[PDB]
This record gives sequence, C-alpha cells and structure tokens, in this order.
Amino acid sequence: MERKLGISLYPEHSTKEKDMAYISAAARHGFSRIFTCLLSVAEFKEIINHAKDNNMEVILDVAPAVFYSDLSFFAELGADGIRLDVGFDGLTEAKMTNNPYGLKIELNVSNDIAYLENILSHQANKSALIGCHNFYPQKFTGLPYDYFIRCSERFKKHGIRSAAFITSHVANIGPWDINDGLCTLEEHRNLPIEVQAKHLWATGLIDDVIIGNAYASEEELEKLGNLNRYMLQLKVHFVDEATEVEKRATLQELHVRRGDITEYMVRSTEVRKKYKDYDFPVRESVLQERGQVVIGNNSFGKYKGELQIILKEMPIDERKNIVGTIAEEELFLLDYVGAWTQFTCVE
Repeated sequence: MERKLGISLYPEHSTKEKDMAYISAAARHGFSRIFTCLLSVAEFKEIINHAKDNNMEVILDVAPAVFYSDLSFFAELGADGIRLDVGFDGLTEAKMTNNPYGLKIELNVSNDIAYLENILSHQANKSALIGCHNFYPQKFTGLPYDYFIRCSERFKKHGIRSAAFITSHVANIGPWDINDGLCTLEEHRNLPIEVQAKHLWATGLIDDVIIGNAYASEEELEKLGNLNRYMLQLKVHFVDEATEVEKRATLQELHVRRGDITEYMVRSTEVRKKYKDYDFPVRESVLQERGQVVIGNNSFGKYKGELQIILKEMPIDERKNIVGTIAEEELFLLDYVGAWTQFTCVE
C-alpha cells in the first residue's frame, strides 16, 4: 500500500492566500493529502480547487452542528471524502459508502472496538472506507503505544487505508483555543517532526502521515519529503576517529539484521564479506552502550568488518572499534529492526 504525506488546514483561522501558498509549499515536497476542518462555500471551493490542481486528496471534517445523507454539498466543494469523527449504529456508515458522488468515508481509528465488523456486517462497500486516528490538543491525552497498535491493527486486518497525525513545532494553528501540539501518539508530542513520521511508518500499521497543526515550516515540509517512506533510516553521528572505510561500511550498505537475533545488538553480517580484506586498526575501545555503531576490527578474526548497532550495555571489547552513535531521539527506532529487517544508516 502506497504511503502518503498530508497537511491540515483550518481556513477560518487564516486567509485563503496563506492556505493556498501552504498547499503549494507542501506539494513541492511530495505531500498529496489534505485534512481540512470546518468548525463554524466559495472560498473553501477555491482552496479545495487549488488543492485538486496540486493532486491532493481532500478529506473534510465538518462539525455536525453547522447544518443528512445527501453528501452532495461535500461533492460540490470538491472534497474527496468526509470524516466520521463520531460513529453511529454501523448501518448508517454502511449506507454512506454507497454514495453516488464517489466520496470516501473516513472512520475514526482511535476507538478500539469491533466497529468495522459491525459496518461490514451490513451491505457495505469496503472500498469506499478509509481510516484516520484522532489528534490530541491537550498535553498527556494522546494515545498510549499498545492501545494505538491494537486500534491500527483492526484497520490493517481488514485491509483499510490508515492514517495518523504528527505535530509541527513551528505551526501555530489548530481547531480550538488549547493547542499543546496536534499528534495522535502522546509520545510524539515533543519529538522531531521527521522522527514522528519515521515511527508511524516503522510500525507497519500506518499508511498516511498527516501534520495536524498549520503551518509547518518550509524546513519541516522538506525534512518530511526527504524521508524514505518504505524503509527505516537511522540518523548516525560519527566519532572523530571513524575511518573512510568504516563510514562507507555504515552509509553505503543496505543493512539487514540477521534473522537469528541476539538481544544485545543488531548484527549486519553480510557487510563483513565485503570488508574483510580491509584495514580496521585497533584503537581505544569504550563501554558498549545502546545506539553505538561498532565494527569488528583486525583482532576480531572471523568477525572483522562485522558492523553492529548496540542494543544493551556490554563490557569493553578491544576487538571492536566504535564508529558512531544513532541520534539519541531515534534510539527507540531500533526496536523496529527485527529479524531480517533491512535498514540504512544516514547522516
């Protein structure tokens, strides 16, 4: 399943000019999805048209107070779908998927109940359904990890497109007065924007990553657009002593964690076939600690040129050279390198 980047808009808290400029900005970094919020016609129509000219999928969230299943009004705007933030009896959802306007029905992923099982037990077009998590403006009210996974696995089990929200650290606009950041997972509230996106995609359970607040900076859009969406990339910082060959082993290789794992380190064993002829002089070895990129040196015999990323502390081993460290904010990402997982290391 294709992976998209998205942005959120709140046109009532802004002008059509800056919203259209933002859509343009996000478009030149591979964003192709918009979440838009009607809290309180022609200008929404202009903005949405500008979005559709820039090949962006538009999902409308409209407050149920500001008015039934004549979804024609959403069609006339040029929206591609509507969010059902709160659900019904399942039957109503089912009938909405048969709308004659080709509109997507976006469901709330964030409720861990047999919601889909209910909807699909009625005569429902599964192919019209998508799903998106809530975001959480109040600090500490975001979703916990295990709950978030259960929720996302429901939608994955049924092959339905999923999405979640990440938060910008520049953006100043959300739907309400309280805005402590707009992300789905609580743990993402104070993480770098690109790390949040990396995490969501690394779960294997999220297809689309949407910035929940507006406007993300040019730099933030660029960072997100630069990411490989379909493979884990771990930011590495080299030590001063790292040789050219150690850096090439680190950066030029598609690493694979050998499937017979150890809990102490990620072993990239195919690397040492290419590098076993090369010079890895012994230098000052240090305590092995989580996040270190190390390599087997000249004195490691069979294991010379074996690149490892440390997962758990081990005593000094003079048969290894320390090469660098994975960025501290990204250490939790090591848990997504399982048996046989490909990953790269990037600067």
